[PDB]
Amino acid sequence: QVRWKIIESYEGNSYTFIDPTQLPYNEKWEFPRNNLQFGKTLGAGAFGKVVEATAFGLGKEDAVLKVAVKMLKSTAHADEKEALMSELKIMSHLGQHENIVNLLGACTHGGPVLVITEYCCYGDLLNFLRRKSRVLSTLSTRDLLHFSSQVAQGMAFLASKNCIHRDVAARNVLLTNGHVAKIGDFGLARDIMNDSNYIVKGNARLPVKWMAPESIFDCVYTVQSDVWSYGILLWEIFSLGLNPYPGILVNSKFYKLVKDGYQMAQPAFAPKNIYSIMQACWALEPTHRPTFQQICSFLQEQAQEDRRER
Ligand SMILES: C[C@@H]1CN(c2ccc(Nc3ncc4c(=O)c(C(N)=O)cn(-c5ccc6c(c5)CCC6)c4n3)cc2)C[C@H](C)N1
Repeated sequence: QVRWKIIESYEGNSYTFIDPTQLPYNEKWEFPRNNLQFGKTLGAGAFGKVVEATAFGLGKEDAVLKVAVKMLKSTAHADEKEALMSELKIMSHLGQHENIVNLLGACTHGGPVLVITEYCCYGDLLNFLRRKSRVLSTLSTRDLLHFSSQVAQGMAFLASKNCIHRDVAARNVLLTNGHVAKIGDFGLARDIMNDSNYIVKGNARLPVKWMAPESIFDCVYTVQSDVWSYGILLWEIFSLGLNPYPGILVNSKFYKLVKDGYQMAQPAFAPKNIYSIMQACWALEPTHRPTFQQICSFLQEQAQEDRRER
């Protein structure tokens, strides 16, 4: 699966007392549907879509601002409504963080369910990288480090809530004001069917090139498997957005390689220290992978060194 999920953790640092899917919606998020003016469709998958809108009088400051609004398509049935509400329930439970696309409100009465989140004006990180890659201001190591750290903090936050992401990738990072990176559960805005990076596995479509071997082979999904995917994301960032495993098709030979410990070569713009993060993320043994907090800490050191020399 490609949506966010809360898991149970024992004798970990964080404890799951409740499953947010249960104990339904808190009507404190409720926002007047009529105070939404819809704009362009930002993206859409099989069951739902995300559209840009202006919201009037939203929040404590009740400002007028651009927001993103998620909603179902016509093809959506009961199963689809539940999953949307379930996504709403998780975002309301997680709480806020600077590097997550935050819940601003919802319309669950008087019409179709709408979920209102912060609008990220610059779009996805992968496109941004590929555009910067072919310009003639040009990106510097400090920018690439900042993206890396901001995503790492978002993921360290999720990990602290026993929440797994399951689709970490540059296509799934958004850039908002100041080009700050944010992550979120973007499935419904993702046209998975028409993105060839999602490979058909019988009944599912999975981002095979981003997935830890245990996720691919055992269908295991943990914070540690998210750490592997974050390493692939790092490789994307410091290659300025090449497709992972360049040239290498996804077929039985691909699986044997990753199984057997194959790892991508150092990207053009990764310092050796950043490549060492990638390698640590791609440890075959999941418990030998760093935590997101350890990654944050180490990236913090790389940023100060850059700030000292540069
Ligand atoms: C096609 C066009 C899309 N253009 C663009 C896309 C997204 C956003 N801004 C934004 N702001 C908040 C959210 C959410 O809150 C949210 C959610 N909560 O699920 C989901 N998306 C979202 C929408 C579409 C797509 C994705 C994510 C990934 C695949 C395509 C958001 N997008 C701004 C510009 C960038 C341009 C270069 N090319």
